[PDB]
Amino acid sequence: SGFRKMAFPSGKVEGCMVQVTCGTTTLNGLWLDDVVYCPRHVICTSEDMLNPNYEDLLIRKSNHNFLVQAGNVQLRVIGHSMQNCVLKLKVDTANPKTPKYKFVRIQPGQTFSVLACYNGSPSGVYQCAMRPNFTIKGSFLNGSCGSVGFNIDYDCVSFCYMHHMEFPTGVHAGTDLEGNFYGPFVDRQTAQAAGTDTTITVNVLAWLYAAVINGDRWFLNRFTTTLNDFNLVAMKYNYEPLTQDHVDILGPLSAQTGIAVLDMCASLKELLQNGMNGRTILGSALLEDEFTPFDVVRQCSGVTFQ
Amino acid sequence: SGFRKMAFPSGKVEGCMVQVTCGTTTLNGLWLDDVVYCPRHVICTSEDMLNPNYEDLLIRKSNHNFLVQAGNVQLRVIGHSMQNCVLKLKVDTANPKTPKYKFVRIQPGQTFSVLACYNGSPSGVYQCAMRPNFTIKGSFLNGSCGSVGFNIDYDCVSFCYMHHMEFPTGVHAGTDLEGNFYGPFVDRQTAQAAGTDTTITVNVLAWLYAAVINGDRWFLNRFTTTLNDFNLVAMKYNYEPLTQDHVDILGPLSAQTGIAVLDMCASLKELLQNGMNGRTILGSALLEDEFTPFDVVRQCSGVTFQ
Ligand SMILES: *C(=N)[C@H](C[C@@H]1CCNC1=O)NC(=O)[C@@H]1[C@@H]2[C@H](CN1C(=O)[C@@H](NC(=O)C(F)(F)F)C(C)(C)C)C2(C)C
Ligand SMILES: *C(=N)[C@H](C[C@@H]1CCNC1=O)NC(=O)[C@@H]1[C@@H]2[C@H](CN1C(=O)[C@@H](NC(=O)C(F)(F)F)C(C)(C)C)C2(C)C
Repeated sequence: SGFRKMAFPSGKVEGCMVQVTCGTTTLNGLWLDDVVYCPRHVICTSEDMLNPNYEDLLIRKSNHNFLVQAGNVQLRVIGHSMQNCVLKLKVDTANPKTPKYKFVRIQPGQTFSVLACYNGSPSGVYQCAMRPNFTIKGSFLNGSCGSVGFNIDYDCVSFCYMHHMEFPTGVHAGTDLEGNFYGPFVDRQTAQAAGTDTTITVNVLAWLYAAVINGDRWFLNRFTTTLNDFNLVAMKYNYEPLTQDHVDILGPLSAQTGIAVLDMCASLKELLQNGMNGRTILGSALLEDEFTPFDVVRQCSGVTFQ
Repeated sequence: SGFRKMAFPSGKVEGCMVQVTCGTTTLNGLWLDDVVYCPRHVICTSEDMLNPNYEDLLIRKSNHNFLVQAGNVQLRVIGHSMQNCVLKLKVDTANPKTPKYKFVRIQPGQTFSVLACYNGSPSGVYQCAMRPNFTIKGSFLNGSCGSVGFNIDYDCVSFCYMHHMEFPTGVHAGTDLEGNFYGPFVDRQTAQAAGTDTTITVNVLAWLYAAVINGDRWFLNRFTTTLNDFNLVAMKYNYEPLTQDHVDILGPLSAQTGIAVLDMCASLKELLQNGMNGRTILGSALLEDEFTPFDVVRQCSGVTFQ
């Protein structure tokens, strides 16, 4: 028992990080087979990033202008192209440590692990959620761009995020591995509007199930509710609507604990209307929404990866 | 910016995990050079663990009774010995992925990353603190024993923890890599007394500095205090005494932010006496004590590892 914020093991991704330098700008790249993927603003000077024309800047670059280093070994760049907001550098050497992998675009509310890197070297690993407003609350410093987010399925690494930028309130934004931004953002140093964020209801419910599995059961009440009535109450507290798809995804946790999803919704409704009365759930004094139903299952049932 | 619970990258440790089976009991082992380290209760049946005589049980085992698997490859055991609560299995093959490493015994209040494993395979990574009562609040299921805790310094893995047992309130206990337990515990399935836990004061202060570095500054007051006067107040709230050694360790964060350690102590004192008035610090509604001063520095300054 016990329940912690848990990341995927990072080793398979560690084997793919390199550093990419163009002129005087250095950031991280992801080396898979004979291609290195990295954020396109590696080609910018500081002045360029206030209003860059990326197509124009790349025109004046040739292959040899990109210094790619995998450890102390330089990887010769033999081609390059730009795909939305990422650059793809073809190199003369395939990465022998390339894992089985896919590029996926995750949905809001879904979680992933981030391997935060500087100069091509890993610094740490943490877990994040894609917020409903398509930001993430990460931890990133200068030089972190090209750090990736991922999930693991047995032996397959699903890469879902590459880091590009920080809005001055500690809110982070980036792209999938095809270079398309999550959310209505662009890779330019200028002020930009994000949507109001909301609470990921299905994840809160998953975490309440984790609490029950771990013996923290005080908030369970004797009532049920309808899905409509719960959603009306949750709207007022800036919670996302709970859909039948969400109810179906919660089925394994409901079956394991013997608590109907709508009964847990009745317990959450009381918590929203009355507060926690100074109490904690799984050590937290707030309702936690960055654990998915699968996160709870893989932690509480010990799923491993090859 | 941003501040998250961050683990060390786990790849170097992933390369060292194997599974160890003796009879019908299977758990994890740590394979370094030509030695596999694992908890000694791998030699027990379920009945044995209620009151085991480990020396007696090991007498009747020979090398061939230990099945060690590194992936799908069996490692031939060619010798064995027991060191306190860990077994050491000599194998005929040195692990080619052995990193630079040390075995260290950490002090209470110090943190480490745990790579939770089942059947020799990694499931996830999370960060833990050695509590003042020598327990940890981990997340561990059946088969997790032999999972290790560690810190990383550039390229050197400092192994500090191997997991052995859970007390029925989700409290975990284990040994250093010489098999000596942290705390007054033994590897027997019987009820055992742990000390009252306390709050790690120097870590709370480190986390308040992390808050200031990230722009969360509302709790800073205009007062200072003496070390004596602060410790008198913190005693009442079950906080560990703050020592001059602690004050010295906080120096880098104090210098970076320009807030004297005793001035931060004055701010913490007000928080203890008055509460947070419904407010959060770095997203938390409680004071957090599982970040060390070094944890804050390595996250907020982007220290990497080879
Ligand atoms: C990549 N190495 C960095 C990661 C940043 C650095 C500080 N925290 C992070 O996450 N990415 C950048 O520096 C990008 C990059 C130009 C400027 N930038 C920003 O993140 C800036 N933010 C924005 O411009 C805003 F607000 F629109 F998001 C900055 C003010 C420097 C934090 C480009 C090409 C967007
Ligand atoms: C190693 N694979 C497991 C890890 C346990 C399993 C559940 N959560 C964990 O952390 N270690 C054990 O099963 C050890 C082992 C016998 C029994 N045991 C326990 O952890 C038990 N706890 C205690 O006996 C207590 F309370 F004293 F800590 C159990 C009740 C099964 C949780 C031995 C040899 C101690």
